[PDB]
Amino acid sequence: SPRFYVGHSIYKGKAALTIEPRAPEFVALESGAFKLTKEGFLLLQFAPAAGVRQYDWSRKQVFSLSVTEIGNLVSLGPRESCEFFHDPFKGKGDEGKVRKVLKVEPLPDGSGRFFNLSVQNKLLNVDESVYIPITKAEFAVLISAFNFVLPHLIGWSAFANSIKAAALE
Amino acid sequence: SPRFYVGHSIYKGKAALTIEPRAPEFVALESGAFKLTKEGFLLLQFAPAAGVRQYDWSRKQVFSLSVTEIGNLVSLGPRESCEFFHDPFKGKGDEGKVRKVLKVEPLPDGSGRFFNLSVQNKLLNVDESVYIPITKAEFAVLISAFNFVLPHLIGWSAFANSIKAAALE
Amino acid sequence: SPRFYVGHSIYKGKAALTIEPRAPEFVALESGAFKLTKEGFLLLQFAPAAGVRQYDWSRKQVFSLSVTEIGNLVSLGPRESCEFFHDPFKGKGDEGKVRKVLKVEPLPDGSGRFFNLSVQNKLLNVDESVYIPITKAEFAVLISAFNFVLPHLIGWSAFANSIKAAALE
Amino acid sequence: SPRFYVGHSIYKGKAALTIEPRAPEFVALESGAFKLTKEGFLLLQFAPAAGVRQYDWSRKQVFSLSVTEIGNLVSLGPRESCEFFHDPFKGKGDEGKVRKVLKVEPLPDGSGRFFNLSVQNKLLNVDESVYIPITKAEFAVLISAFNFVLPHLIGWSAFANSIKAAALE
Repeated sequence: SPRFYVGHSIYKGKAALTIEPRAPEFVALESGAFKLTKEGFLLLQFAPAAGVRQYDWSRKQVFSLSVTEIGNLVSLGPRESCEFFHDPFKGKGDEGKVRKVLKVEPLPDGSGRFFNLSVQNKLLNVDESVYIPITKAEFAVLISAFNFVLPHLIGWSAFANSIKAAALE
Repeated sequence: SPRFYVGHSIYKGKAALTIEPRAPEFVALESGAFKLTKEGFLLLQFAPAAGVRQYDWSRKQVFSLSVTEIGNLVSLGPRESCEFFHDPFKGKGDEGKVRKVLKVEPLPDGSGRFFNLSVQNKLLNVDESVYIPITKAEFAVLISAFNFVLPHLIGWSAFANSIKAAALE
Repeated sequence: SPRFYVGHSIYKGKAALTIEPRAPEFVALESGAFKLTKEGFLLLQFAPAAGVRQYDWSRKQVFSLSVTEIGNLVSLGPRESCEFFHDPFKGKGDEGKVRKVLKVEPLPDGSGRFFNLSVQNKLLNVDESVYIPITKAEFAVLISAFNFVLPHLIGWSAFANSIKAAALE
Repeated sequence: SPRFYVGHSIYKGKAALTIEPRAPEFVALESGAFKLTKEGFLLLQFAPAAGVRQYDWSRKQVFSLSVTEIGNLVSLGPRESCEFFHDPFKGKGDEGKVRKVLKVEPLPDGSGRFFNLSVQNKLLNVDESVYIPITKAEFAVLISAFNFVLPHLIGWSAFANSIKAAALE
């Protein structure tokens, strides 16, 4: 059960993006079965360029892509955009004070996708926005990886790789 | 061989849907080999809304989606519908008294799919029908999960993950 | 390393088809590494109907679908057909005496595929031909299963599931 | 942790191509976690025909296909080409002296793809170029295998097959 850091990164002129999977959460039932209590998701980290081959991760902005949001990305038409809005303090007394918006847009010549994360603190009059262009080839890698990971994020791999053993017992 | 509860759920205004995979069944042969005697399937559970963030699972209706039916869903055209009819007491002396019909339809503006389960007891003059709208993004998650699970439901994962070991022995 | 019989079957009015995967073959090298010496394939068995819910497997005809042939099937256009020709005694002194031809054709109304296996013994003036219609939904199940199995048939799953362990050692 | 040689080969009249996966590289951290330090890739080896059913592997040329390049291949449109340029001695004092170019083109009648590797040593006035035609069916096998392997090359399979165990511990 060793930890594996396997972020997938895209490095561009003005920004970098790293994408890391996060496992679903389970709880143990009295019977000893486990129940999925939280879906997995993907953590996106965006950082602005800060120097030659260097990005300022101290100023990174993050966004947690849910299973449904991954579904949006893997089904985008060639001229379709999607936009996701998250309040990181929903529930908590800081609700409504910060909005994170991830937008994904087609590049105007068909050559790929434009990702934008904007993190907006209205009371503080600050919008921190990071853009990164993603080629069609890079986006295809994401589609493949996203389709791969979805069954794991919803816990179905746990079901899948359990068939071979349970069938014997 | 611990049990894993990993239902995938979609919660909407008037209804909820949870989808749970079910493993194929095997029997042990004299030689010690195992033979697949029943394909796996997906169990769909639909429940009508019953209160704030609450659904009446005591009034749930269920439908067992076969491998072939999953195949229908993963191959639907954008304007195509499919409809499945099941008699839950086929064979048994209650045959013909109850019909369950699952219909899947395109939403009229291209924004996703409409699922409907209708469970009809004619002798009792009752039709219990639950509808739930599924966005294009949510349906894409299902397509990915369904394509993932199909090889497991037909027992081919058992073949797949056996290659690495048998090859040695 | 127990044996698993996991044929996937399609049963129709006049014929049945069962499809069984077969593993690649390896040899052990002096160093202890293994080398893939034969790709895996799929074994198709066709049988004509012989009675109520019964097929005459004693008169079955078989065809071994190679990796490349699977590739043809998973890339067929909607109006495209493919046809494969095999001599089961190529090399052997019976070469040229028996031809097996598998043809896969679109159904004229878009509703699926028509599979035909014809096994022809010219010296004996016999053509034994079995046809089976496959719905779009059933064909979609095959496409999913075929795309799943291809990496296993070429031995890449062996590479894939070895990463997690070798990385530690 | 036995080594597996599982190159996938295509043998044609004038040339052969073999494609072998290569695992990502990890390093062990003090905590005992592992960190991915180099993505996996695919090694392509091209050899010109040298005799009946024989190819001159002593004159082979090789090209390392990155994850992003695999992404290009799996997203090619039917009339689209892609071309990759590599300097094998980038950094090293031999930088700029040798260029390897892999080009992938549609065949003019829609029947598949033309792969070309050209390895050019300008100071030596030599261009060694190997071409191999790939049918639509053979290319489909590659697309399936490439989509399969991508999540392993980026280390996400390591994440995937770790969920089942970590969840318990």
